[PDB]
Amino acid sequence: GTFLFTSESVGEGHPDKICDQISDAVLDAHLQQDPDAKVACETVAKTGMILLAGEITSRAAVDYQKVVREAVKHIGYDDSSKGFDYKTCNVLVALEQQSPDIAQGVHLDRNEEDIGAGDQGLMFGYATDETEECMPLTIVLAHKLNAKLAELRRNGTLPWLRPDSKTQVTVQYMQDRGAVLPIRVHTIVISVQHDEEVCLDEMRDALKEKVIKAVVPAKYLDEDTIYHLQPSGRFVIGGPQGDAGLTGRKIIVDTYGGWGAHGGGAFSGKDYTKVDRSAAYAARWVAKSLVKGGLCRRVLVQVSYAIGVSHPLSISIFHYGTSQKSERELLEIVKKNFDLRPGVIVRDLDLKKPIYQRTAAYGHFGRDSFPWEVPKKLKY
Amino acid sequence: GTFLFTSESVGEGHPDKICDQISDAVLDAHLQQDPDAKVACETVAKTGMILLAGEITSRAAVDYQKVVREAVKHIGYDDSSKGFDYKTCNVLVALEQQSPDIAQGVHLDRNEEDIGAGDQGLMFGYATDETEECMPLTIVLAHKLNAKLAELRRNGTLPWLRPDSKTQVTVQYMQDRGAVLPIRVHTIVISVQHDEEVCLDEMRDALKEKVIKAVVPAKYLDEDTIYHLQPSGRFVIGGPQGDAGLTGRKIIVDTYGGWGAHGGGAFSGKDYTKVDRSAAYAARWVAKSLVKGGLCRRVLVQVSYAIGVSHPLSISIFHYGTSQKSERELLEIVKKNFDLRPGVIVRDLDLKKPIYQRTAAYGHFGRDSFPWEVPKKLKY
Ligand SMILES: C[S@@+](CC[C@H](N)C(=O)[O-])C[C@H]1O[C@@H](n2cnc3c(N)ncnc32)[C@H](O)[C@@H]1O
Ligand SMILES: C[S@@+](CC[C@H](N)C(=O)[O-])C[C@H]1O[C@@H](n2cnc3c(N)ncnc32)[C@H](O)[C@@H]1O
Ligand SMILES: Cc1cc(=O)n2nc(-c3ccccc3)c(-c3ccccc3)c2[nH]1
Ligand SMILES: Cc1cc(=O)n2nc(-c3ccccc3)c(-c3ccccc3)c2[nH]1
Ligand SMILES: [Cl-]
Ligand SMILES: [Cl-]
Repeated sequence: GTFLFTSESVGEGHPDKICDQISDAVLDAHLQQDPDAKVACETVAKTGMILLAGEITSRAAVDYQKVVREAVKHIGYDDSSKGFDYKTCNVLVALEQQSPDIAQGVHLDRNEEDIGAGDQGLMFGYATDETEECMPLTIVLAHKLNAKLAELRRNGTLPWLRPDSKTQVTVQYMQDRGAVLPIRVHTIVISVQHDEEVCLDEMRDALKEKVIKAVVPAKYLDEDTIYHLQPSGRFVIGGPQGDAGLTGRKIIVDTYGGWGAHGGGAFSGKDYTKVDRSAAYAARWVAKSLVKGGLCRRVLVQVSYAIGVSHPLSISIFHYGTSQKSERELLEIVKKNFDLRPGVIVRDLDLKKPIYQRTAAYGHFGRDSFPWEVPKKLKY
Repeated sequence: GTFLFTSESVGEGHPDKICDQISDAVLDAHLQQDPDAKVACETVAKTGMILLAGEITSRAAVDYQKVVREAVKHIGYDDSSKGFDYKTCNVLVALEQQSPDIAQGVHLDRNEEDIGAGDQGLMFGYATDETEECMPLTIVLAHKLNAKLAELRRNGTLPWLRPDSKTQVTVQYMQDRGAVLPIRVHTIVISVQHDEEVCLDEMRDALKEKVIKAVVPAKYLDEDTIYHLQPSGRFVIGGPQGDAGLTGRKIIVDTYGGWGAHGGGAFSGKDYTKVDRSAAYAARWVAKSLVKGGLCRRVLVQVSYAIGVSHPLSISIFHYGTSQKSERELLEIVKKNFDLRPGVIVRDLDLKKPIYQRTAAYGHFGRDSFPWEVPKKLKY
């Protein structure tokens, strides 16, 4: 009755994640001056280059050079020896206004609560009682391994570390009436960019003793656990120099690590009218509210929209057999307790607030008591 | 016992899809000259611009200007009046060699069958008996609606159409012992870029009569079906001018439309050593082989890899309760019948062949009898 499941995460200096963080730094900079900014900011990263491309209509006056370079500085790319330097990279901007055709169909001359969805699309929310924060253990552990690397880099105890990292965790689970119960960690992968002087053995020993053991409870690690630590053997070239980055290329890291489902939309760089983000956050909030409210142990919520239409076109609930109530009954509870129009989600989840850069590494869910992580008390 | 499920698709001129097609045109151009080319080609599109960014190590001599412009011509963006013109757009190139650190850890001095995975990651394959091609009806219909638009554009019967389109289909399903049975179409969305002269009523009438009715069987359409046709009211600005495009931003359209699961990796622009593509294709092949072999009605397969390691780190099977055999037994059948090392997948699925641009619109799965769509006869 057991099975394996694998999830991955990446660090703050992973090139795709750099782009997500820059896109959300730009969004936050606009929102600080104009809470109603319309933002659709993609970031592209390659050796020596950050390019911003997309559509922004905003009353803000934003210094893109400063916003980009400060985000890169925070990540830790501050010297040519590391492969990338915020002080001296190229920042290119190809930003236009939002299409007037979109604007007129979505939000122009519309009451805020009745704004249309900014696009069509589908979105999912997921929650699992296997951890207190209602997230899959595989992805929680993967994120925490990347966060530990950044901590040990920033505090100087492993000064050979660089910002670009990836981790991957495979857990053996037991089925339990539709819920899932973690048993043990089967395999861990860690790859992290490093300086030219440190040797493989020093790195592998540190990754096991100072990273894995500082993150993963010993009860999950045993004589059979497989470790792939610096499996490529050499990772000196990294960041955008090693691999181009783009916004919205870590959408599974951003969400549930392969569990649940995904509708395809990226989060970073987008204001609340883009339901790819706001409705996914709302669907997480619904799912977590159902689990924390004791109605389910595990649940998947789908919603979908049409551009220009406020109310979702469809709402669906799948409880994996982990509720006494039928999925039909849960759907009625959701419809009674939640209003998933984007112009209402924005009020419930406070989505004009410039907190987005904080969401753009280590997953958008399961951390920090963001509004979508605070369950709603359900009436039924 | 019924539920709704929604999937979307996009057309050939959708800006993200333009990028996927260009990335795969570049891959094919390299493979035509060098079957062992190492390609990681991202494309970015905005008003007037195609940018190629990434890493290519290849013996080919490729004229990027010609390859990009011919791909855009094929899509149909051939005039400033349409918002984009292959003849006169900017093509910018920021392509470097593959990182030598990656190369040495993945493929340098390695027997081809024993090449390492080109990255870590997780990948899923899915199949459902609800259609002959073993794909979800929601996404099949969504793709076919986009293909119908392109057909009517290219044959001149709706000459106001432009290449950028999106569609979305919501189907009401019945559960059936873990399998799913489509009942009816609940809602259809179509948005398509159009010329300045055609009016909304002419467009909505054509979309219903000449597009939907030519694609969706009447048995699925009834008095309750909801139609959102040109719901934004105006879509003259389109293509990259309306919305930036990037490679790998339609990964759910490329796969299963929200059904099954996704590991996060993009397909387009990548040679066979990038398991994001090859192992997802192999996992589809496994899933479809299990369904066509009569072992399951519906199945999800996960695999995962570490950079530099040939064999998958994990393999998992979930049959939704649609097999008499346990998931454990199915996993043993898979392990006996398939070798999911990338250096073996390449031989089984013929992944050096330059057929990739054909995969880059209308989904990678369920069409055209590609090798991953031809089931393997299973021995057990
Ligand atoms: C392996 S690269 C993707 C393939 C790459 N584009 C190529 O040209 O082969 C994906 C990610 O792996 C990590 N990476 C880069 N160089 C690496 C190395 N030498 N060893 C291990 N991981 C590496 C970085 O996080 C990078 O963003
Ligand atoms: C709605 S746009 C995403 C939001 C956009 N970036 C913005 O600035 O608001 C996403 C896709 O919708 C389609 N689209 C563009 N303009 C549209 C319009 N006026 N009406 C409907 N769909 C449109 C195109 O396929 C485009 O790639
Ligand atoms: C026995 C059993 C009970 C169960 O409820 N589930 N759910 C999922 C699942 C579904 C979608 C996304 C991620 C996980 C799976 C599964 C396990 C291994 C590989 C693939 C899927 C599963 N396997
Ligand atoms: C009753 C029933 C039986 C069943 O086997 N499934 N599977 C899925 C599913 C799981 C992952 C991805 C896509 C679909 C769902 C479902 C339905 C509506 C919304 C969300 C999920 C479902 N609902
Ligand atoms: Cl990556
Ligand atoms: Cl889109």
